[PDB]
Amino acid sequence: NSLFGSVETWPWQVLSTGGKEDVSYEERACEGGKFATVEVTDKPVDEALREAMPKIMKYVGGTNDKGVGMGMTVPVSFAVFPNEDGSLQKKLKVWFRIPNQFQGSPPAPSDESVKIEEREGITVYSTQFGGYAKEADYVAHATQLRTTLEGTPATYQGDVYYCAGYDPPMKPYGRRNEVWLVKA
Ligand code: HEM
Repeated sequence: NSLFGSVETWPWQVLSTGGKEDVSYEERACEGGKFATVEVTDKPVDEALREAMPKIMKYVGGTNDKGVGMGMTVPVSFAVFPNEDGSLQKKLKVWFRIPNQFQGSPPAPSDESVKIEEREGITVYSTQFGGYAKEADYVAHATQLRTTLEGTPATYQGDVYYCAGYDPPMKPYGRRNEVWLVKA
């Protein structure tokens, strides 16, 4: 009897790895399906997660019409929107993917802020870094990734990208954070 055998990995396919220098990247075709999203506006990215994420964790924790736990999917991605100077607007949207055994008919969220949405599969360029991430940290690694991708046939969107986290705020050791640039 495993306590967290319900936590599963986001299913994607590693198409290529690159960089090999100070900045490495992975090209991933990530599967779509149903998602639980929470939109937060007029709040910094650091403070948006502190309001949005507990709504997501309560949902998969039994705050749904069936009143059942659902496990979860790691990493938990959220969308940030950069200005022309690289800084992040006060807008945020969580993109938590429903576990596979609940992709068929996701339980409906009791909190109306949590919206079950559906998205198609996307391809992302991902770079990784450790520690507890802040707004300045996501920006710096997004820029270091854009720089590495410049000079290659890579093509990515510029109005939006995603940030991913693999560990709860409690787990300090060996954390993983990623920045996903959506391919176009
Ligand atoms: C800063 C953002 C986060 C906040 C504020 C947060 C907050 C919480 C809260 C309030 C719960 C309890 C929910 C409930 O059952 O009522 C919880 C549970 C949990 N969180 Fe998070 N969390 C965050 C990010 C993460 C991340 C990134 C992960 C790892 C992917 C994670 C993993 C978990 C797990 C595994 C549970 C256990 C669920 C349960 O025991 O029912 N959390 N979190």
